[PDB]
Amino acid sequence: ANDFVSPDSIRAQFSAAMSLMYKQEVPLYGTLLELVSEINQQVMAQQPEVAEALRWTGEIERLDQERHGAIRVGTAEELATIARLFAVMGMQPVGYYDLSSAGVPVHSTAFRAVHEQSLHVSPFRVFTSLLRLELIDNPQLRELAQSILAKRQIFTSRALELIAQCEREGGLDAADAETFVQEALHTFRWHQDATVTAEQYQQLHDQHRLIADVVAFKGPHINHLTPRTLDIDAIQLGMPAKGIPPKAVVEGPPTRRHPILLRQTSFKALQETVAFSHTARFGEIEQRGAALTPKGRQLYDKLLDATRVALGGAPAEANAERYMALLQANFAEFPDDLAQMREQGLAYFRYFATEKGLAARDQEGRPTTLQGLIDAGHVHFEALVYEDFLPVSASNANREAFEAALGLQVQDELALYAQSERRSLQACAQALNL
Ligand code: NI
Repeated sequence: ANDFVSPDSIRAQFSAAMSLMYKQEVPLYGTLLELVSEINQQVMAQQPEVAEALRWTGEIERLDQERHGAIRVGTAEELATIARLFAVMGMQPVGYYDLSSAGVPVHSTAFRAVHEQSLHVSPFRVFTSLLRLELIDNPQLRELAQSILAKRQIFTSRALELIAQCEREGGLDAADAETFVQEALHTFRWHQDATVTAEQYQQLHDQHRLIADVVAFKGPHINHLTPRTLDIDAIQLGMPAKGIPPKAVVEGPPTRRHPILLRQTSFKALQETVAFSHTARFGEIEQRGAALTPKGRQLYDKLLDATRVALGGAPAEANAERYMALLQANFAEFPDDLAQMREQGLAYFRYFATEKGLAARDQEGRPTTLQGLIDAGHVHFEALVYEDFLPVSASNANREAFEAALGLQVQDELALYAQSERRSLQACAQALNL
């Protein structure tokens, strides 16, 4: 057909280049990566069921490089153009996260690949927030922010050319893809020289730290780059030793044998200077578990809400031991047995033909049902890994405004997970001659 490289390959290259750039900017991220590699190796050696799970699903091959980035943009035009940038790399907008409820003036989506085979090549995602200026109730401050943002140009001209070329021609060859990665990366580099005076920076920063982080800098620098660990409890035990003491409160469900959604915590990664005069860069670590169905999401939200009620306040470091204890107690009601998670329809799964099943594929007399094939060892299942982010604690005007700015509708992650599960069952049926 042509000599264009796969968008998935460009995404893997971009993720790797972002990681190297960020490590140069933020040395403690490199320290974290060394700790993640050690923890993940220990889990695989000590927990054969985890090793097997990751082999069945192919995640063992993607795990070591698996990351997400987080960025913030300031204008609708920036969001729409960044969607085009990410589309070069096979990344589509999935989900919608509105923090206007929680008092933070942003709403967001995550750009990611959508199909398990693409995700296998690279599961890189970029959580992308758009600052909302209407929620600023000091008119002169809103005007200042709008004027500063209006005239900045966060994309290099060469990046924009290669985005347009990709769209018109249907892809990029290896040399143009390499140029694209380098040009795109410039958008996300740290720049110490602010675009505002110290006075302006002060007024923006007291309105909300996030407003200054967006408006005062030349572009959308990396807010964090998060590697994936197989055991966030283990990494937390190793992180004080390395000078990145994390928040004791871990976001997400408590420890489980069969994790759900994700768990995450944060740490201070670097004190930076801003020139017109200091600002912190924070890091993050995450552990990714099973994607939940609508039913599972409803149960999750209910138990998390009950934990917060029992806490009597806001989860903070001062109450961390008590919070974590209440979280475990309340989440006892979420089944922690994979068979029940499947039978009760709480999580999405992938199904695989086993060696035993394949060897029996020409037999009559085999079990006539999916459960019967599982029971006889012909089909094996594992949870489908969650690719998205924790929901905002909980009509459509905000999502509609976001989608108008984005230039398309966000994809429904639950529909995408259902499709992954279905494709696995179809592939298993073909492999087993059913
Ligand atoms: Ni994050």
